[PDB]
Amino acid sequence: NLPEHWTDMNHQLFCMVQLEPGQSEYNTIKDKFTRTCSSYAIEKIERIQNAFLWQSYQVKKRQMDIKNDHKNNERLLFHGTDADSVPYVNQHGFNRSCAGKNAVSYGKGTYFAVDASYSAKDTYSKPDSNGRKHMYVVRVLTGVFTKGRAGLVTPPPKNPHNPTDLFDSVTNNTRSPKLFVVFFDNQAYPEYLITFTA
Amino acid sequence: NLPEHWTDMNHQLFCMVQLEPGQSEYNTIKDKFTRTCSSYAIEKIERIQNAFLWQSYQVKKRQMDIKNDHKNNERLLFHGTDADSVPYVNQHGFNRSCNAVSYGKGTYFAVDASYSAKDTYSKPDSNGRKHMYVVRVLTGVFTKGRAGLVTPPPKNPHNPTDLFDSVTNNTRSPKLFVVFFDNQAYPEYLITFTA
Ligand SMILES: COc1cccc2sc3nncn3c12
Repeated sequence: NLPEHWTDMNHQLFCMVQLEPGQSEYNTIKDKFTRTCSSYAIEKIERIQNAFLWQSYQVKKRQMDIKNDHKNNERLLFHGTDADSVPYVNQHGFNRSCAGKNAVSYGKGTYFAVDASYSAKDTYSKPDSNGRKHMYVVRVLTGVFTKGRAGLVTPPPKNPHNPTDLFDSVTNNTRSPKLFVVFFDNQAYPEYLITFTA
Repeated sequence: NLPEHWTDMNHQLFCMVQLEPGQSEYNTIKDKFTRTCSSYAIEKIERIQNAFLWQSYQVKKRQMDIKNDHKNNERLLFHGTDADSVPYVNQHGFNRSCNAVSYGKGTYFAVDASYSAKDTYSKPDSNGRKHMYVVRVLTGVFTKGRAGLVTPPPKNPHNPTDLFDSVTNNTRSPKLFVVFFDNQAYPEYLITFTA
């Protein structure tokens, strides 16, 4: 069930794997980051191998793939974090109950950015005592989405006369999405941790 | 991998199945309720057949069975719901983001049906009908809760990310459990009843 490219974790359930510059895997993430964060410098990129988070995420993805009509349900997005949160996210993923209020709120959930520049703001990727900033690269089940609203604690219904049939996520703008908000556990898999500095 | 006791769903993924009174399954669930709620009249008991919620719950159960290195992680508990919330719970299960919550900001489950039978939880609808779930809950290894928790405490603060599975009001004689994650609770039956 675990991806074949992962390092052997010899019965362990969790490993952070340091990537090598020059490998396609490192270079693709560096390029995705530098597209909007060219003024910052990457210290390192770690692949997050969390068996339990992966299993629960892949179950949710299979369900969304069944429910939705041949939709690309998954986007690769960014999430800036403070150093104090990194151990919890690595082990347990993204908990909406711990999320800050966003400067522009489209609901009470976990926020993910299309552009690394957004997540690179000190408000999200707070510099630690050594000047290191931390950003996850995250597989997010955006599914079918609509423009969010500050009051939401779950995604809104697609149809007001069927209140239980929900959008998968919300966004700031359906025409030009720059952020997505998810409201359920195991809808986002933290795949890489970028450590970076000015 | 849907349970044998489920009945065929004609290739659908969600069904509420009304149980036949006086058959073994109805009798078992009725007895669990009447242990503390024998003064309440049961209108019906429905089996909740939600393939997606069951899948996600069974994955969490398998994980908790590995993590705890032992397999007594599940309890059968009660939860009272207002009528307006029953369709959401049937389809999406319990949501901590949706009464006093003095043991933490999670989903609450009662050991005794009598606790969930309070009108503050199982709010009577226009017709006096009250609604209570019988819930499979992954209580796992638990500790005493306290106000304002957003996750269970660590089992050892040397390792702040290795958490208890749930919290309770009283570890020696628990009457309520709180879980803080989606898919730690599977709503298995819905009881419709009157005072
Ligand atoms: C203390 O118990 C609850 C606190 C908050 C909500 C509920 S819904 C329910 N059903 N049985 C008990 N509860 C509770």
